[PDB]
Amino acid sequence: DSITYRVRKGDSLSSIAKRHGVNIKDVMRWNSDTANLQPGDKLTLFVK
Repeated sequence: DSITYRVRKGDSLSSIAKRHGVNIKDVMRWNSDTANLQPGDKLTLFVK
């Protein structure tokens, strides 16, 4: 399945991964433009 998390202010990419025990690096592995990490944007957490 694909995880979708909305990055809110105070939310960090790596910190968000911790919420699902995932590897945000893998997130940066499938995504090449993480510039969409804005306060209110969703993010792919294919990370396991």
